[PDB]
Amino acid sequence: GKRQFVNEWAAEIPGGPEAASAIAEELGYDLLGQIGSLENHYLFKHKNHPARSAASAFHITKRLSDDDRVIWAEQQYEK
Ligand code: NA
Ligand code: NA
Ligand code: NA
Repeated sequence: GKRQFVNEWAAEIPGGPEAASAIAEELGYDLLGQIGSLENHYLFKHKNHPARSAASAFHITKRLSDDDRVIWAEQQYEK
């Protein structure tokens, strides 16, 4: 069938793991850890957005991507 989005975001943060934790705190996420195919790819879990929704939360992605420490960000679909 079709998949819903989860309240988790992947992001590329070249500044590294300390920056990842600082970004999470500032923008309202828990850091989940490292993912992806590159070293400085991190997964975040938003502290307030619903765990599961059909909504594509483009506005949260834009806030994350708009931080200059974050060069790329992507809301994740559920598995
Ligand atoms: Na929901
Ligand atoms: Na950015
Ligand atoms: Na994106």
